[PDB]
Amino acid sequence: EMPQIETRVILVQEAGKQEELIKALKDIKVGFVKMESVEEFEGLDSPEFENVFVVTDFQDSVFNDLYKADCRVIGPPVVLNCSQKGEPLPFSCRPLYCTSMMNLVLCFTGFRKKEELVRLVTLVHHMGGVIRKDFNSKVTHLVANCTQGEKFRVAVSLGTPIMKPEWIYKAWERRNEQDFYAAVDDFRNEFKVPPFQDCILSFLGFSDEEKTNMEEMTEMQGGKYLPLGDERCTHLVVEENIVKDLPFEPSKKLYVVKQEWFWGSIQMDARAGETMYLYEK
Repeated sequence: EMPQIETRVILVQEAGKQEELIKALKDIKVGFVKMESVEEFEGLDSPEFENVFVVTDFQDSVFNDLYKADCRVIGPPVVLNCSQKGEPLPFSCRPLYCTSMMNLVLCFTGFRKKEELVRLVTLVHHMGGVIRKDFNSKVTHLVANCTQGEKFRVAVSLGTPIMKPEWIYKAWERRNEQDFYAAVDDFRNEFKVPPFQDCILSFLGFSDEEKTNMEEMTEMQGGKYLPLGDERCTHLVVEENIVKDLPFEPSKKLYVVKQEWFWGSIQMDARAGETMYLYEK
């Protein structure tokens, strides 16, 4: 314990009414008080306690209120969960609604709009994950991301989960779910980046059955495919064998891979490092 004083929960507005809650505070020997108005705030400064305010929903008005006062805020879920798992109040620099994303470490690549980033960044925080400027080992459960990228490239080579922004929002929706944690395999799965995102493909040296099976798969691994030779292709795959050589010519930034890169990427469940399959001879 670093604050040298007994902790006390304030139940803010309609939180006061929520029942299972009180029973939980009582359940974990923590004293509460209630508060309906932001004027009542003044008389809550008490030498006897450090105050933790429970808010029912960020953001009621009262939320950006308490924030502005720099005080310690939390969501109902954080509490019940302490009574359920027989815990003590957790601490963090920031408001904490629940605990879905305790204690992952996230990282972002390919975001061009500030507003949205922040929104994500807040949500994680509430949940409450942390973020890292720089991609390293400590990065948990997560690169939140849009497909081309230098840390994406890395994250691939490490086998650390790459996630769609939707992961977060769809996780924040389950904020009031009891034993819900957002790194669980299945939920992670629904929301990872599909091996072929922002990918458009074409095939060479293949059976109209083999091929038309691949096409089927590509659209299914989140990719899109196009009739050969289009300029809007990202990569193009070959039978490195059967093709002793080639019919068309590419653009600089189009890819010319070997058969394996395709299944590699799928057995991997993540886009794969192209440099390794680049075509020669």
